[PDB]
Amino acid sequence: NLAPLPPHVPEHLVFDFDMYNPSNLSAGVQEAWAVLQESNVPDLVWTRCNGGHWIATRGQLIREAYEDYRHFSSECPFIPREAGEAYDFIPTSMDPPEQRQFRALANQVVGMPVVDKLENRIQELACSLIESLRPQGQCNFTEDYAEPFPIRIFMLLAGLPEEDIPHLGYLTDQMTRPDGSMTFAEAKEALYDYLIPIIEQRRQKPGTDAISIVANGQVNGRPITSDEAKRMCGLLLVGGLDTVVNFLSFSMEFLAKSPEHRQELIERPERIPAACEELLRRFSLVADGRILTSDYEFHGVQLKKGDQILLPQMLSGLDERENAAPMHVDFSRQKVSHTTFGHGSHLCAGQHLARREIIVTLKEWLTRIPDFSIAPGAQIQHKSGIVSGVQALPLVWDPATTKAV
Ligand code: HEM
Ligand SMILES: CC1(C)[C@@H]2CC[C@@]1(C)C(=O)C2
Ligand SMILES: [C-]#N
Ligand SMILES: [K+]
Ligand SMILES: [K+]
Repeated sequence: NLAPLPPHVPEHLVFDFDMYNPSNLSAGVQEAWAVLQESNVPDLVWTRCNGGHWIATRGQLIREAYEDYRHFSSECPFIPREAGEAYDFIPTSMDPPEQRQFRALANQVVGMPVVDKLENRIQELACSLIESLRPQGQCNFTEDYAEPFPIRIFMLLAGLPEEDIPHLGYLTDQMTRPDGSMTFAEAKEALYDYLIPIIEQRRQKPGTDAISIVANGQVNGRPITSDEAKRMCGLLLVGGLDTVVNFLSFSMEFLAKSPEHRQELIERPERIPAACEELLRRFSLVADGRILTSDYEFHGVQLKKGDQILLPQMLSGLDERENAAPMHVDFSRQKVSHTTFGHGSHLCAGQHLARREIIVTLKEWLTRIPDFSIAPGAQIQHKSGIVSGVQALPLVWDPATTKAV
């Protein structure tokens, strides 16, 4: 389904990649995206899919564009254009310096000191979930751990009832991996309609939860408006309900196939933070982008005002120019180069929370369930979009080889 090639785009730069359904998806989603890094593909290409847009395919270009907000604006950061135009989340839809005071507030509610404060609850929940699954000798990891672990931590931090999880999970899915069942705008509005009365309640009677803190925060010497609070809280919900969930599944899928990697971490758990970084590189999963603020020649390519450019965070660390043998998982790489949490002013506000959840998962799962595998004859399917993911991950193990703590 191909949009007519714009007059300014030369034909040798055309490469019709579909970010929502890449042709090589059966090989794994990262593998499917890595077709953009084969020798037949220029550094910067135009796809006619999804309305037509640029794709930067090398880490150097991706990093440069994320730094240059003057030319590459976050005002319209999603493909297709309809989604990007409807996108108004805070701080992501803002460029510097406007994003700054909102980002500071975001750091207050999902940043480091908050992680350090909730760390006991994070540890508690991982141990509880895993111990409950342990005697079963099987699970569907996506529904049984990857979802409830980070999502329940988020709902705890946000002071939201766990019964709202299915609905919010559906809406966030529609924004990052659309079904066709609803436009981005309709999904976004449903999320907003959920938040609107909660924000008003918590402006009236403030709590100490993330929503209360955002809704009662200060911007530019004045109170945050109910609208601004809604737009930021909406982003926090999307940010809290999708990426870590899907990332955990890619990592656990890998570990299920790699006993030697499991033992490295069990025997020398001080290597776990580096392993976290390497898995974040290899199983990177986000791809959003920017819109051109003006005509601009970038690496020899003429970009036009209003052109969209996908700058896949996923691709920087898979670029062989950034990491040798990029598809190999090597916990001992001297430098794990990646932009998995993004780059520039919008570098993920939740990255500390994400890392903690990952490192807790690695340690606590491998302690109790050191030996496990993918269920016999199970076909693991990945999905692709703004955030890529694992559809289902059936795991099996012999309970006799497990340990309670
Ligand atoms: C492995 C897990 C995660 C990954 C890979 C990831 C990735 C990213 C990326 C690539 C961006 C930048 C998007 C852009 O530049 O347009 C971003 C932004 C953001 N993320 Fe995450 N993230 C993760 C976990 C989390 C968590 C747990 C939260 C908690 C709510 C969170 C909240 C946010 C927020 C609020 C922003 C916006 C920052 C800004 O625009 O200034 N993220 N994330
Ligand atoms: C691209 C993102 C990962 C980043 C945080 C959530 C997300 C889906 C956004 O809308 C901005
Ligand atoms: C961020 N998600
Ligand atoms: K390329
Ligand atoms: K917009």
